[PDB]
Formats: sequence, C-alpha cells, structure tokens
Amino acid sequence: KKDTQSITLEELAKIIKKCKHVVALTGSGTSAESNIPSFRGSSNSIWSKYDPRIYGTIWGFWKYPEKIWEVIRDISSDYEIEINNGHVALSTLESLGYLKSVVTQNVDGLHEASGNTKVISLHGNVFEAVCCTCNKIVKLNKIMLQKTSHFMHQLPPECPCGGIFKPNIILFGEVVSSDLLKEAEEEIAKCDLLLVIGTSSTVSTATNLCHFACKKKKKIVEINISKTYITNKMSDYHVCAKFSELTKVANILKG
Amino acid sequence: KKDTQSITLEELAKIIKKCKHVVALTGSGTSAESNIPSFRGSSNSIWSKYDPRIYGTIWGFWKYPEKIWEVIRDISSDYEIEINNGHVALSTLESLGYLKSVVTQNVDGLHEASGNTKVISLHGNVFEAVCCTCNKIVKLNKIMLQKTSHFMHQLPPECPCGGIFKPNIILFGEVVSSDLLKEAEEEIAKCDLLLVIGTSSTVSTATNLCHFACKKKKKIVEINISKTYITNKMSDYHVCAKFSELTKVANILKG
Amino acid sequence: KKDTQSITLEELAKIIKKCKHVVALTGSGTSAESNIPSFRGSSNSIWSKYDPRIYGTIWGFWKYPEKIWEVIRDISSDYEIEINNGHVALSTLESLGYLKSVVTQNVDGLHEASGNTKVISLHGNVFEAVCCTCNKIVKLNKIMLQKTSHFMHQLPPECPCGGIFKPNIILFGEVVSSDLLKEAEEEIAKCDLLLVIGTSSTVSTATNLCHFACKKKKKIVEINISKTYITNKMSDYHVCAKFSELTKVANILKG
Ligand SMILES: Nc1ncnc2c1ncn2[C@@H]1O[C@H](COP(=O)(O)O)[C@@H](O)[C@H]1O
Ligand SMILES: Nc1ncnc2c1ncn2[C@@H]1O[C@H](COP(=O)(O)O)[C@@H](O)[C@H]1O
Ligand SMILES: Nc1ncnc2c1ncn2[C@@H]1O[C@H](COP(=O)(O)O)[C@@H](O)[C@H]1O
Ligand SMILES: [Zn+2]
Ligand SMILES: [Zn+2]
Ligand SMILES: [Zn+2]
Repeated sequence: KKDTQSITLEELAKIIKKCKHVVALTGSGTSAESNIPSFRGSSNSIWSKYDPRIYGTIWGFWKYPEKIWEVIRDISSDYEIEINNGHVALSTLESLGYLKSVVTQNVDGLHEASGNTKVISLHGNVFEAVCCTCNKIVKLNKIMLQKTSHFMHQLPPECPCGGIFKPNIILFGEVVSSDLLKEAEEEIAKCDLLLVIGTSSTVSTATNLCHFACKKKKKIVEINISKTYITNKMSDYHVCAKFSELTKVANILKG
Repeated sequence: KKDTQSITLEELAKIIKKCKHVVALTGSGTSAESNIPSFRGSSNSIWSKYDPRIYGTIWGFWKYPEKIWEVIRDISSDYEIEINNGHVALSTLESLGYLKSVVTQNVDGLHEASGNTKVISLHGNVFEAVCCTCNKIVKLNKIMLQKTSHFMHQLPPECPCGGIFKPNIILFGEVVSSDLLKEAEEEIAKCDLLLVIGTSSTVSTATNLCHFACKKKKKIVEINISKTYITNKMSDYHVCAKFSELTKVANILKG
Repeated sequence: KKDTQSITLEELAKIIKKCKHVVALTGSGTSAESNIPSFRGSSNSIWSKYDPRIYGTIWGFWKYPEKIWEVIRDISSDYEIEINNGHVALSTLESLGYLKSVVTQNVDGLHEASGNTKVISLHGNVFEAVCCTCNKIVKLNKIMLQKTSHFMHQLPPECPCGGIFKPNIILFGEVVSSDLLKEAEEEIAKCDLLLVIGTSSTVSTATNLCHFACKKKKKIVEINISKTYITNKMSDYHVCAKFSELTKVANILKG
C-alpha cells in the first residue's frame, strides 16, 4: 500500500522530460480506440459474442481448432482496425529519444505498426502461426487474415506436412514462457520510468511486472480512464486520460 | 524426503513455548468445523452441489457472472457459519504473543473474525467485490451476502457505472498475484516455526510455501486429521488432531 | 535468438564423449515409438479419442472422477506399450557413466523401466494414486491398470476410508509443484550437457527448463524428428533423428 497522487497530462510531460529510459506497459486499453475488443469482462468485451470455454482455451483448441480462427478472422474482417493517436504519440516519444521499450499484452501488433522498435509481446501475436506437428512457423499479415483469403479458406489452416496451424497467441490454460517474461523484466530493471498504459484491470502478467518494478524501486505512472488494481498499491502517479490524449503530451515535448 | 515424527498436542505446546515468531498456514481444514465446504474432492466438498466448470472458472464467470454469486449467496444463507474453537485457540495464541501471522487460502475471513491481526489472504476474500469495467472496490459483509439483501437482489450485482461486480476471490484459471505471494514469503522468511493447519491436501500455493520454508530451513509442524502431501517430504512433525483441539494447546500455554 | 547448427548422430557422440555429467530432458517424443499417444495436437494425439475438457482437467475430475481412469485403463489395455531402442540407448549411456539424470514430462514410467536410476517426473506418474480425502498413497503397476483387474473393477477406485483415488499425474489446471521443479533445476545447474529429446513442441515446463539452462550457459543438444520452439532460440545444436536411432550413438561410445 502507498499514496498514488493524481497528476495532469502536462505534469506527466514534466516527469518524462527528466527521464532517459522510459518503458511502457500496455494492455487492451491501448487498442480500444482501434475497435479491438477486450478479452475480460469490461463491457466492450469480445466474450459478448463468443463462448470463452470453447473459443479461447487450449483444450478448446485441441478439440475444435477452427474456432479461434473464426474469432481472429471475424475481428480482422468486420472491424475498422487502425492506429490511433496514442500509438502515434508513443511512436513520436520513441523518436524524441525517451521511450525505449514497450511490453504489451495485446495480440494486434499495433505498437510495431505505430513505428515503435522494441515491442515485447507477452501474449504472443496474431501474425504468426505454428504447425502443431512439425513446428513450421508462418508469418501472416492483414491480407492473409481476411475472410476471403486463401489462408482462411479452409479452417483450421493446414501446414504442408498435413498438420494444423495454431495461432501464436497465449490461450486460457497456457502460461507465458519464462524467457519472454525475462526480456520484460530485463527491460524494466534498467528503466527510470514505467508507464502502465490502459491495463492492470486485474491480476495478470502485467500486475506482476508492476510488482517487480516496485521491488526494483522504479517510478510508476498509470495512464487510464479509471483507477485499477495497482492504484494505491504500486503506482506512484495516476493520469486519468484516454490513451489517445497522449498527443497532448507528445506535442509539448516536441517543442 | 525426510522423517516426519508424529507428536502430541502437548509436545507441540512445548515446541511453541520456546519460539518467538510463529506463522500459521491454513486451508479448508480450519473452516470445516464452521460448516464451510471444501473446494476439492474431499467428500465434504462443494462440488457435490455445483459444476466447477461453470460455477468456478474465470471463463465460466465471463459468460455467466451470476453463478458464482449464487454459490456465495447460498453458502452464506444456508449454513450456520460461525467461529470454532480452533479460531479462538489461534486468536489467543496471538494474544499470548507467539503467533505473528496467518497465511490463509480460505475465502471466509474467519481468522480475522477470530481476532487475529495479520491475515494474508492468498485466494482473496468473499467480502470484497470489484467492478469489471471501472474497478470500483466495494467492501461487503454477512448482511449484504444474505439472499434477501438489496445487494443480492439482482445478479450479478451491478456497479453504479453500469459494470458487473466480480467477487474478489481467486477462481480456476487465475494465478495468485506475485505481491501477495511475496507478503507470505516475507512472513515465513522471518518466522521460527510454521504451523501448516488443515491444508496441504494437494499441490497448491500452500505446498509451495512449505517448500520455500524448507529451503529456508524452518521448523514445520503439521496439524491435520490425516497425513498429507508434505508429510515425510517437508514437514518436521505431525500432530494428528482436528483444528478445534487446539484449545488443548492454548489452555496449557495460558497457564 | 542464436544460431542452432544441425549435426549428425556421430557428431553428437563426439560431443558426449568429452562430457562428464549429461542430463536428458524428455517429452512425448521419447514414448511415441512405444505407442503411447501424445497429449497436444500432434496428429498422433490422444485427443482424437477423448474430450480434454471433460477427461483431462481437475474440475473435470472433481465432477466426473471416473473418466481419467477410463483413459488410463484403455491405454494400458489396448496398446502394446513396451520399451524402445531409445530407452535402451539411454539406459546404456547411463551404464557407460555419461548420463546422470533424466527429467521427464512423460507419465508412463518407461525411462525407469529402461534401467535409468534418477528420473524426475515433472508431470507425475501413472503408477501412483492418492486418496482425495485421507491422502493414502497406493503404488500401482501394469497388472492393476488392466481392464480386468480388481483395482479397475469399480471406477473411480475407492480408498478404504471411503474416499476417491486420484491418479498422481498433473492435469489441466494444476501447476507443477515448486520442489519438483527445483530438483530439475538443481540437476541442470550441475550438468555439462543437456539433451532435449523428443519434446519442446510448445511453451511448457520443459521450455522453461531450457531457458534456465541458457541462463546457466549450458550446452544444449536437441534430438527430434523436427525443429521446435527452442530451435534457433535456446538450443546450440540439433540432431534430426528419431529417438530409437540413439542406439547408433550408444554403440559407438560402447566401443
Ligand atoms: N481508451 C482508453 N485509454 C486508456 N485506458 C483504457 C481505454 N479503454 C479502456 N481502458 C482501460 O484499459 C484497461 C484494460 O485492462 P485489461 O483488460 O486488464 O488489459 C482498463 O483498466 C480500462 O479502464
Ligand atoms: N477439522 C479439521 N481439522 C484439521 N484438518 C482438517 C479438518 N477437516 C479437514 N481437514 C484437513 O484439511 C485438509 C484440506 O486441504 P485443502 O482442501 O487442500 O485445503 C485435508 O488435508 C484434511 O485432512
Ligand atoms: N520418435 C520420435 N523421436 C524423436 N522425437 C519425436 C518422435 N515422435 C515425436 N517426436 C517429437 O516430440 C515432440 C513432442 O513434443 P511434446 O508433445 O510437446 O512433448 C515433437 O516436437 C515431435 O516432433
Ligand atoms: Zn507441419
Ligand atoms: Zn463500475
Ligand atoms: Zn482414504
């Protein structure tokens, strides 16, 4: 427990200006304004439409591997998924020489698409698939994820060997690999500021990385439309703002 | 592997008398005599009545959030849940200046109700709920958990923001947060005796905390109606007694 | 990321000849030639026949404890399960004084049956069961696992106390215990070579043990019919061979 003081976007800017190695921790909050639904119970959740028991678990995948591809296929095709100002904001913060890494739980690859250089994907990424028998990795893209694509024509997509392609994202019942977790630890260890942007709703890999940050005495700044699990627990400051309002911050540090 | 020697309640008393910083690790065994059912396959289990696949998992909650509230509501209302002698025993052991902390896996808050001061709740606690969209925390009590209460009138209970209240307890598919685990580690690290009371049936957070205790060369005493996973593995002594027979021990150290 | 160079069986032999403390990490790949099906989506998988949601999870066990015993009973009875050359190969490598431990994820106990001495069973073992109320451990064998055995006559098998026997293997929703994980760490820590044989298909306990191995700068050799998750990530060399082709290696080092 500790005191988390609310500050303003312009106050945050003043904090960042002094720092030299900023890391951003990002969850579904950073993608909401790109029309990507969340994956918990946040009202804007994907689980309105699909049963998580069947569509989101490894044992659900083992028995009905097509279903998670229906999910991915539908989202890619039916929603106007594009970069938002927050992503442009972050990208320019990296261009300005302050933001060094982004550890994300998002599977949409938007940070990278924004022009950030070092993106650690805790929950994997929807643009890789892996054959479940021969381990062939195939890198995908928007076009191959479309409902009319050849790749999507027969579900589940099949490897040349005859095996079944699994999307390279963490499902319910899978743990994040140790080495990926360490890459995230290693980046936080050497940071002088941590932005927890649009995440920490609930205990998760991200919460634990925030705890790690406290243990390492790192200044934490929370940017979120609401309070969260780490507020008055591990975060030092809180900025109540939507992700896209970060352009307010990028503009100031540009001048 | 090692030798776990069975001792008597009065032998245990002689051990405690010499110690200065006792920590108790407690599971469902400490609540059984308060008519709280267990949550495994121990015959007195809650899963006779409810399907764990639907009533006890986060993905089960995401799709049917009312169900776990039916569970909590029914238990609170239909069983005579009260403190037992074991809880009074522990409370007086803390009053006598020997017992410093209790790490529990129980979600019933009985230890606290007993008058213990430092209770670390590994699996959360049934007297807090959290809005799944705005993260508002609401502290509950017996009265609000009753089937006739306003809080329980519409399920799932709704936050003012319009969001859905989730009970603050660990479900199947959720991991215990790192910081909560550390608070438990930190307490064991500085203890000179560990009482594993009414738990360790199976590999669990509690088993791992016992392993941690061995690694830190701490004297472990098991109190349980039967042998368990840590017996002749990590525990140094075993007292075959029901939780409520601890008053035999408290009475002796009182004089 | 790093370079994994493919080598030959005879090249591997030349590597082993120089080492003094070899540890083998083994998964379902080592048992495939004994007709034991895998437990993922590898085409030869057990989940063709059974629903993992009901037959393979702890919550599935709590509600329908007979089902996993049907699984074990059917496999034991209907498949010609015997040691293969790879197991004989490993056993002789331990006889030749090179191979010191085997950390396995397999639940079939074949390594031990091969005549290896130190087998650490990450996912438990199908030849122990434990009463879910009194924790009585019963050691089983082939004969007791047969469909006509007394043990298998009434499912789930019942403990004398009246409780229900649970097979001593890790199910979906259970974590590997810390102390078992440490025994595996401790063995790798002091090894000078690690053979990842027939495993590492996907992120798992085994992958994490490979990561641990890198962190400890240990030479890793992969033996598998295909590439895997650790290839060009953590493994130093790769031998593309079936498990049973290890006799080629054992024969050379025998002379
Ligand atoms: N546009 C947004 N900007 C910032 N945070 C958001 C936005 N939309 C949702 N959130 C937050 O993102 C978090 C999502 O957490 P999680 O679903 O656990 O990754 C919640 O705490 C939301 O309050
Ligand atoms: N009245 C009691 N006193 C002490 N131990 C108990 C009592 N009732 C059940 N137990 C034990 O509590 C443990 C429950 O373990 P778990 O369900 O894993 O928390 C089992 O090992 C039981 O033998
Ligand atoms: N006969 C065999 N010899 C060696 N590796 C095998 C054999 N059969 C299957 N495999 C491999 O074993 C691994 C199984 O991984 P997992 O199912 O994750 O334990 C896969 O990478 C397969 O390519
Ligand atoms: Zn393939
Ligand atoms: Zn709310
Ligand atoms: Zn029994």
